[PDB]
Amino acid sequence: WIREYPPITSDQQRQLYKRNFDTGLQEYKSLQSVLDEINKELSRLDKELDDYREESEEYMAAADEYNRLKQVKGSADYKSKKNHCKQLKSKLSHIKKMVGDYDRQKT
Repeated sequence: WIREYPPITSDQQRQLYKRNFDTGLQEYKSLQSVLDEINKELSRLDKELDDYREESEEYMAAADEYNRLKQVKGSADYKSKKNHCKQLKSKLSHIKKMVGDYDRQKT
């Protein structure tokens, strides 16, 4: 993304990069939150499974729900969000680097 966000040469450009970095960080946190919540839900169900008797109707219900979330985690939509997350982290890291390079160069 050195092409979309090249080395900065003006203060207005710096401000645009900051505004876009902020929007991207909001996007990143949103995606990350979905992945974190899926894992939190799996952990709650893991506790339920570890507690309920294996032969109970309750264990069967928890197992069904747990397996649905594991199906989501192994799904393409989940894989895509995780990938979008990584690419956004990369893009943001780059924008931050450009802003830092500029601020040092204007010192």
